[PDB]
Amino acid sequence: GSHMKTIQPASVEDIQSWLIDQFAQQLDVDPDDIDMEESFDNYDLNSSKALILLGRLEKWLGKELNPVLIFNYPTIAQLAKRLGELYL
Repeated sequence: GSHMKTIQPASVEDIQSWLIDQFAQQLDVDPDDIDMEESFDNYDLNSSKALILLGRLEKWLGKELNPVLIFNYPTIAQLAKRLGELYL
C-alpha cells in the first residue's frame, strides 16, 4: 500500500509495476487503475509524452530505447514483457 516510487528492472513484474506507477503518477490515479492491456495512445501519452517517459525508462534500465517500441508495444503487458527480453 501507499505505492508511488520506482524500483529496478529485476523481472518483467518490476518493469510492469514501474510502468504502471509511472502511469498512475502521470494521470493522478491509483496504479491499479491503469489498463496494462489498453493502448497508451488512448491514455494521456498523447504523442510526445512517450519521449519523457522513454527518457526515464531507458535511463532506469541503464541503456537507450527506440521509438518503434511505442509503435510495437503500446501497452504495459507488451512493453514490460518485451523489455524483459531485450534487457532481462
